[PDB]
Amino acid sequence: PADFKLQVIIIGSRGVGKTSLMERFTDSTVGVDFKIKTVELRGKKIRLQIWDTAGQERFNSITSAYYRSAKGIILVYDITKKETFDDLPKWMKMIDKYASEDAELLLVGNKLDCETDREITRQQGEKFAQQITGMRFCEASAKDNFNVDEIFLKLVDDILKKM
Ligand SMILES: Nc1nc2c(ncn2[C@@H]2O[C@H](COP(=O)(O)OP(=O)(O)O)[C@@H](O)[C@H]2O)c(=O)[nH]1
Ligand SMILES: [Ca+2]
Ligand SMILES: [Mg+2]
Repeated sequence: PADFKLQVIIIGSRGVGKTSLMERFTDSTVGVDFKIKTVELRGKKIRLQIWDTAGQERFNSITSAYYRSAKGIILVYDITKKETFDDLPKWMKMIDKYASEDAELLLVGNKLDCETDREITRQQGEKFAQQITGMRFCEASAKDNFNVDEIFLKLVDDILKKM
């Protein structure tokens, strides 16, 4: 049996790869889906519930409920679509309103495989995360399976440390 059950949520604007990231890592209720994954991490069995939320603003009200329960939040943008990076303050406002104060946060620049179409630099993503105390950052590619395990596993590691 599992040592821990944890909920994490994936948020961000539409088309950034939130569903692709969740499905690459793993395999009705309005505005949300979820996958369950049992991970082994530092000898601990963790039953992970990953909520995948709607991206459009009209769904903020529904999805807000799932923020409070989240022990970790993955906020995703698309490195090739600058407006998904420009939306991040809106997502940070959603976090301030609804997340737990103790929620762990991770910023992800997804679509690293599309490096030639890059609109946002790595420094931009790093500097954004750095402004938010405790927020981790990395770039990933759901398509190329780069940093996919790592965004979930690192976030889980951060969560477990702080309990
Ligand atoms: N090239 C590339 N395309 C991606 C990546 N991740 C997602 N996509 C594509 O982006 C589009 C939207 O992704 P989706 O998972 O539905 O985004 P969501 O709205 O955030 O759930 C789809 O065409 C995906 O195949 C990636 O890492 N690289
Ligand atoms: Ca990996
Ligand atoms: Mg989706």
